[PDB]
Amino acid sequence: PAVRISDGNLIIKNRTILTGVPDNVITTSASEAGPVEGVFVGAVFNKEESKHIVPIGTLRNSRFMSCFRFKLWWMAQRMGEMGRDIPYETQFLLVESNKVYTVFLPLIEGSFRSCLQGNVNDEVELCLESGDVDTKRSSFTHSLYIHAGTDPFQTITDAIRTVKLHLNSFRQRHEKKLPGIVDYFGWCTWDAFYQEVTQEGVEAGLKSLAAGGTPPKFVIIDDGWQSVERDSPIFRLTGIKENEKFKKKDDPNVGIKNIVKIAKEKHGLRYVYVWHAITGYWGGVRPGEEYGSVMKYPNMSKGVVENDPTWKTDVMTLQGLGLVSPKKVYKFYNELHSYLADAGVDGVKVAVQCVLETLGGGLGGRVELTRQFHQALDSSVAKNFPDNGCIACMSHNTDALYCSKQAAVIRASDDFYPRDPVSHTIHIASVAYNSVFLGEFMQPDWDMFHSVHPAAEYHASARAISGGPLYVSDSPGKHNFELLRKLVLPDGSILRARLPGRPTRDCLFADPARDGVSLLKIWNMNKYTGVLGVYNCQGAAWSSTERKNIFHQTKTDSLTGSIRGRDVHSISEASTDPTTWNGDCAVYSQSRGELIVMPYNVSLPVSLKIREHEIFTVSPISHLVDGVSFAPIGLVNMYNSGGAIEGLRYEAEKMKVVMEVKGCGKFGSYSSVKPKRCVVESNEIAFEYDSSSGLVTFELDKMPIENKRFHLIQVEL
Ligand SMILES: OC[C@@H]1O[C@@H](O[C@H]2[C@H](O)[C@@H](O)[C@@H](O)[C@H](O)[C@H]2O)[C@H](O)[C@H](O)[C@@H]1O
Repeated sequence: PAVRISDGNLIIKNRTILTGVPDNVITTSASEAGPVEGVFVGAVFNKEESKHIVPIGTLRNSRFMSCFRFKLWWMAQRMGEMGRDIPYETQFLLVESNKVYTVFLPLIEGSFRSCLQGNVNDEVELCLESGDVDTKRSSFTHSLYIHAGTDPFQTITDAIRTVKLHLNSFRQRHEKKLPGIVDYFGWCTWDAFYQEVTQEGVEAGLKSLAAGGTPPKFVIIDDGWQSVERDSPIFRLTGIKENEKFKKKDDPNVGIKNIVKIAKEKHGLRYVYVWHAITGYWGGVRPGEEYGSVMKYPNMSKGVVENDPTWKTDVMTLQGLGLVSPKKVYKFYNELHSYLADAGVDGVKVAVQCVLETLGGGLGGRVELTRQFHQALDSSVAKNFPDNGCIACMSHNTDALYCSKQAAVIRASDDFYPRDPVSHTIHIASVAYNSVFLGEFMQPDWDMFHSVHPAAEYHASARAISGGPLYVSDSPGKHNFELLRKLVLPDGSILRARLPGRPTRDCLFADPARDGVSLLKIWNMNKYTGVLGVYNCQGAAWSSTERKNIFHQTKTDSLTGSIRGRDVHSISEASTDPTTWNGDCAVYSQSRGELIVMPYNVSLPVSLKIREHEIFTVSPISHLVDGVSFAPIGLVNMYNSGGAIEGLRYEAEKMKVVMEVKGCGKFGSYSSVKPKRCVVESNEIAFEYDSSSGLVTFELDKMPIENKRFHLIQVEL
């Protein structure tokens, strides 16, 4: 049977994960299609209610990782061993068995949303809420799904697919179209000007980054462009057009079209995005007949308030939101977005998403109001921004995730806070662990950062390995181009990795923000290399007592951990012959400038102090003949070097390697022997060769000529 409840125990492949499983908990593996390698779990109750806690069982001595909502809008990670350690508002839970990994996915069923939570007795409890007193229920069959496997990343994906086949309300990440912005460098106005952003400031920032040789090809005009008014009072949307700062200096009938033309035609941007809340603005839309806006006041749910008590006295909660009617929500988004699309705007960054869950009172609840708003947002986006131009922001609730049918980019953490020194380590931990779960739905966006900042290289390097959009919110003139050149090429393009950056197998269950012992290792893939980033992000975490992000004591400053080729979980998929491949890798340290050969399973020591990091490119070695091995590295002066290699063919019969490389700069490869000739576009070129390490090195001079996209490279051993 494989996943079953016998006696009062939940049993996974002959290991007891939970005990004391109460009588009223019903399971089922039946489906549409029809048996399933796991178990939908529900419960039946006496009373009809809008809220229910139900013990699923008792969890002891079984290491887990959780993503839990520390604010209404965002998730972060927590590890532990006992049920009591499971935070309120836990939305994804991963359990290990000392070999076997088990995922618990609390789900949406009908009008109800579920999350998990611990209590003092180590019970894992399932909290089912509708977010509206008028919407009540007593039986549930499908509120939690449990699935087990031996690869923890595959286990997660397989459970998500099964949940998709049941709900049909969302698509997996790999099934959605990414917007073009992910392939380019961008700039976001938010940290530069905040709400004081003007059209002259937008131009200033685009101009200054292009001047330094790293021209952005997209821009996010962030919060500050819209027309808003007060009734410290909350602002509400008064119209869908732009405010006075984005009307031309001259002719007020030309609006945001102006900064769009200037960005595109004058400054050579490809895309322009703008920001709006899902509700219009922070305080919604000013009440009116037009969009049916009526004042609503956020309802507090206990889990949220327990972890984020300041949400109780937040401005949106006390002063309320003008909530567009469901009957009119499509009209609202379509008229807003039609205006923008007609002005040359290519997408929207849509924020404040989770409020919807608090406004379902009298309206069907949190799941239904969320489905309705998202259905209409998705229609409006597909219509008006057909490049799928939507970035999800403040959207870490499951209500939204399990109805994510179209949108393909999601902010994966709380904001970048240039001025809060506690935030930087936490940001990196959060973004990695959250991406384990959010990445199954959308491509994670690791947020803007600043190029001139003490933690600049820490953020930048992590963004390079994220697989996400790469953008800064530098103020005009406050740039570090030596840093930016490691991320962005002269035409604005980046070296994006294929997957969401994620923690390695050996970090999934060791909390690198809290355990004072481990470095965080993050992996990702390119076509022909993996990449691995190592971070000491110790010293700071969300506190369960203070309920906010704080510094905490750690015994050392410096920590030692180890790196292995197989830390890059999917590294086989970079090898040109994964059946013959013996598992050995060329490991290039970006910072130290060192190439080392690492045999399958051999560990390499890495030492890092807090806020330090190191990036390694990891290339499977190909064995052409005895004594002639090779592995491509890529653009060695960029963080994700391996991201440059577009094609790779080994012709062992002619002792030759053929590569298609994009970009320009110093190219690097591993070779156990001195090449005979290195050729770039049918022309021999000079190279250097470190005989001791095998590092081959030459210059790719210009960006590819044309339109012709890749440099063709032949390395002749
Ligand atoms: O207006 C700025 C916009 O709001 C941001 O949300 C912030 C908010 O400003 C905070 O201070 C908290 O309320 C919340 O935790 C936090 O994520 C978006 O992430 C995004 O960068 C966007 O530009």
